[PDB]
Amino acid sequence: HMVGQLSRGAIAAIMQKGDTNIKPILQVINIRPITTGNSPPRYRLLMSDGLNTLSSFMLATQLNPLVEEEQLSSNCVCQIHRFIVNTLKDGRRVVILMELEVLKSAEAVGVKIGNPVPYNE
Ligand SMILES: CC(=O)N(Cc1ccc(-c2ccc(C(=O)O)o2)cc1)Cc1ccc(-c2cc(C(=O)O)nn2-c2ccc(Cl)c(Cl)c2)cc1
Repeated sequence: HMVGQLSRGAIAAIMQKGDTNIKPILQVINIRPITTGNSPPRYRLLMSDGLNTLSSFMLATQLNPLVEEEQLSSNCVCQIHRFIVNTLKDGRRVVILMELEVLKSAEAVGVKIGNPVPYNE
């Protein structure tokens, strides 16, 4: 029952209720660098809770080594221990991941879990 490994409903919680105390378990679907220029890279993540995906996650720069040393990569399952929500001038919310754990490596999971659908706002 693989979707049982993920915090189904956590993305709605974060976006609808603004719940910041949960420590949800999410799957990384994709990771991409953003254009930064003369400052450290920043990574944007498409994450799943098993029900929804959400594309507006960003990694705190302190966690960059996780991506660069390939421990945090597509398909891995993570627990988020600390995150902040920030809102852009245009109204979009960005979820900044400040502390997380990898609970299962990409290589140990191997696939996108379930069939999550994009969260709409
Ligand atoms: C002002 C603000 O709210 N920003 C977030 C933000 C807040 C806080 C910390 C923060 C706090 C602590 C730390 C840390 O420790 O690192 O970081 C980070 C980001 C700045 C910002 C915003 C947009 C981008 C960007 C660019 C590119 C690109 O090129 O393609 N795309 N985006 C982008 C566009 C839309 C979304 Cl929904 C997302 Cl997730 C990213 C980029 C930046």
